Amino acid sequence: SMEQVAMELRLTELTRLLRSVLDQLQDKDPARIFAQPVSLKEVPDYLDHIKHPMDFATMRKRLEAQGYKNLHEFEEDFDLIIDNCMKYNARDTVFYRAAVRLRDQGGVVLRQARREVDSIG
Ligand SMILES: COc1ccc(CNC(C)=O)cc1
Repeated sequence: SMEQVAMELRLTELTRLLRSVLDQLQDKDPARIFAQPVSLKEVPDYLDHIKHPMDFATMRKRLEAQGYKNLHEFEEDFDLIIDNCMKYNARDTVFYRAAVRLRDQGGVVLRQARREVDSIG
């Protein structure tokens, strides 16, 4: 139907917007600490600790399949990256601190993205 096409056009431009957002958020991780899933070969006990792993590569895969229906779904995944890290790693580690900095610096980006998604519809 025409309605379905219209819907798919909105999804496509949402995906376009979120691609930009994801790029800006990943720029705030210059150490690439969150770039790839935590290796279960190198960290064998990880899944005993973290029940829903997430990372930028995995988000990007979902993104390009147009798998984020709205900004909330995207933000959930971003928050998993940060929250998993702040639980698995202690406060005095480069990993925990990178998560804090990513959350802080990311807030600006996400604040504007929400306004753009709302405004553009
Ligand atoms: C192989 O060495 C490692 C692997 C993972 C981590 C923690 N990373 C995250 C995102 O939690 C630390 C050391």
